[PDB]
Amino acid sequence: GSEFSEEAIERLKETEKIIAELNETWEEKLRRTEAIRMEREALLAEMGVAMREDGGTLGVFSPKKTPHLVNLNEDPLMSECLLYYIKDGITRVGREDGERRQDIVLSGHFIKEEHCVFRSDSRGGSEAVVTLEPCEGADTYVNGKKVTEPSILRSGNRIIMGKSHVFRFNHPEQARQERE
Amino acid sequence: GPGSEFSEEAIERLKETEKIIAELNETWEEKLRRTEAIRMEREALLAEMGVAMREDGGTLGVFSPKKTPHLVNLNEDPLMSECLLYYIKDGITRVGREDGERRQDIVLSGHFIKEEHCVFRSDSRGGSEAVVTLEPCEGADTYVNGKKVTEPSILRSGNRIIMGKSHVFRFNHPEQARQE
Repeated sequence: GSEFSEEAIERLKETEKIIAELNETWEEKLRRTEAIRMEREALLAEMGVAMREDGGTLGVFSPKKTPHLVNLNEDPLMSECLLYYIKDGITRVGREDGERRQDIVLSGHFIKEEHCVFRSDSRGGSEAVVTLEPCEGADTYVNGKKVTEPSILRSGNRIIMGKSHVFRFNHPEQARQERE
Repeated sequence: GPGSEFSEEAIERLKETEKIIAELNETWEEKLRRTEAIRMEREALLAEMGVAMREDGGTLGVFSPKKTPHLVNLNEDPLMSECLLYYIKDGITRVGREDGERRQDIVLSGHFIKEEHCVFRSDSRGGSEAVVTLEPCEGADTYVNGKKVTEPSILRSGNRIIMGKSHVFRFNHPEQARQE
């Protein structure tokens, strides 16, 4: 076997490359992982927390820049959140099953497996642009009007999903611009 | 011989590299374990603070409390000064304006809020259901369910509290509601 020496040396060379690539994969992991803790540090005091004079946790401000949904349903009994985030990118709304994973899972006889998606885009670098893209078969109402095709949502819009969920869409930075 | 020793020498080096890679995998996963747990501890702090999170990728939004009395803000402006949610816990919670020297816990803007406008009192004995009364300050308009409150009055879940004939909050007591 006159080839053994080259055969061995090649594998080692490959292996030297592999290890530096294996070391990057971890350095990559740890990096996002810390950056999530950069984001999780932020939420702890981002929209913000009121405090009582005796140092009590007192409140929650709604986000000041990022678009959101406030729940309008009357009772506290909500297994749902009082406030949901429309984070930039896509937000998917629907049922628990998990044939395709939802970001906002709701209860209801009239919420479809996939119900509707929010798309959020700041391509400009300026204010985020939020569309409501309703899904086929799914009833969603903005301001009492049935929507069936993607539309730009504005601060104050009222969104009803199925028969059991009603929301105020708020876009603080959009309203900061159009009102000031 | 030497030739045979070199073969022995080189091979041990590969077995030591195999170990070094196992060690590499090992300490990286250990560092990753330690670091991800800080994030998960902040994510645990955030759950206690009432944020909703899925396992992977975290943040979803804010729950209404299911054990604490609290005010939900019904005012619709995206850029308002006040909180979306205020909690009402044991002892006193004060409502008024930020300029007045005495420190207010809950601050209401507008021309019609008095420095000291009203006080919330929650008392709980060993008997761990809060009784929440609202105490008006003199000269300060507070109406509960359309009824002017002119002296300490018990609040019940569902009550509509208006301040300065401008600020609307819904008072929830998720633990009083279960009682019935």
